[PDB]
Amino acid sequence: ASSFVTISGTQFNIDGKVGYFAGTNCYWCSFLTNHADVDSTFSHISSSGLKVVRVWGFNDVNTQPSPGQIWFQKLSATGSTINTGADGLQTLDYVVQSAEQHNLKLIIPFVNNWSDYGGINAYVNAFGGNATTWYTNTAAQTQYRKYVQAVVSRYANSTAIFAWELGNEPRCNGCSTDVIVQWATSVSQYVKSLDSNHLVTLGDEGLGLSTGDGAYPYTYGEGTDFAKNVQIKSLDFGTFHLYPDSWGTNYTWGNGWIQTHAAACLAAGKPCVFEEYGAQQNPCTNEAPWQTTSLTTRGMGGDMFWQWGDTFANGAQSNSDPYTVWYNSSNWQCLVKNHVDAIN
Ligand SMILES: *[C@@H]1O[C@H](CO)[C@@H](O)[C@H](O)[C@H]1NC(C)=O
Ligand SMILES: *[C@@H]1O[C@H](CO)[C@@H](O)[C@H](O)[C@H]1NC(C)=O
Ligand SMILES: *[C@@H]1O[C@H](CO)[C@@H](O)[C@H](O)[C@H]1NC(C)=O
Ligand SMILES: *[C@H]1O[C@H](CO)[C@@H](O)[C@H](O)[C@H]1NC(C)=O
Repeated sequence: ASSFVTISGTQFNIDGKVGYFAGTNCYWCSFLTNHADVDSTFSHISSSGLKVVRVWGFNDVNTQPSPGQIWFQKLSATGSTINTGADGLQTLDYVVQSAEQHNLKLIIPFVNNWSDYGGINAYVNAFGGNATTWYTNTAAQTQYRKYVQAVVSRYANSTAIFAWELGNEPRCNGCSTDVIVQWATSVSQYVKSLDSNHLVTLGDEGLGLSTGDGAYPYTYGEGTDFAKNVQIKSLDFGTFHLYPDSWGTNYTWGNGWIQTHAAACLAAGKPCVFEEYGAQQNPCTNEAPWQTTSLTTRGMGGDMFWQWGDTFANGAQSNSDPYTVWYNSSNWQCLVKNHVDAIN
């Protein structure tokens, strides 16, 4: 079957099947000029047994790139431009079309907290203020909401969308936690007014939760409160991320991070998705136990590692980083095939 993704009780329902899912992150899948390169990559993800892919819904600039290069939006105080041309949102159309053809679903965020592919910083350059006042800057929010309608209106009736996502890792450093609560309540109400067929989520890392061991990620210095955010009425499920080598914690601490978040999602009546994770050293040894903890914890509906790597018909390879898991490699055997086999 081919249907809209919904919630069934405490779990997800994907094409009529209720139960736990595995997926992957592929930010770079959105910025390909040859659609055959998107299609070969999605053929590999589908034959591996994965069901969901996370891809970027943004590409923000203050000055247009070299002719031929991709850009989705140009931010300016004298009038901004949304690009629906061949070198614009048509490359994101390639990804939604490929998902329909290979039986996959997509999670899509609308802006980045970080400055990669523009982010909040590109809005700051155009409209003034700073990274924490962005949430309440009138001109910046008016343009963000126009960008949300331009993306949602293309795909609101496609069965390939898993969920819309407000941003990639939203933070408000040192702020009251109410700034993000009020912003997210208003923006998620707006997305639901444009599309009643699909689910909606925040995209946060999961910071700020009092049931943990007190390490920095559990404290309240980045403007977020996990229990308060997951109880917002117009959000349908919780998200959280995990990077111990950047956070100053050890690898085994990740199991407790998964368990506390899963319980907070279930106390709010909803599932959680373990949406982005990686270890810089020995990934097969250190990430495999995390995968088993998520599969066997009540309140967890799925997980997606960072990140997929692949190669094309011309012999070139995709964008890569220290966390890349290359298709058909020894780390694909340990973290993709073996995990899919344990789910079914
Ligand atoms: C950003 O702007 C507001 C002032 O309008 C200020 O309260 C806050 O301290 C500033 N942030 C930084 C990092 O300086
Ligand atoms: C598309 O989905 C909307 C709900 O978001 C629905 O009201 C509308 O009828 C659908 N369009 C078609 C052509 O069926
Ligand atoms: C992947 O490996 C299988 C052998 O296990 C092979 O048949 C297939 O052609 C390979 N695909 C790629 C893209 O390397
Ligand atoms: C490290 O972290 C936890 C506390 O955060 C500690 O209880 C555990 O024994 C340690 N794990 C390893 C293997 O270092």
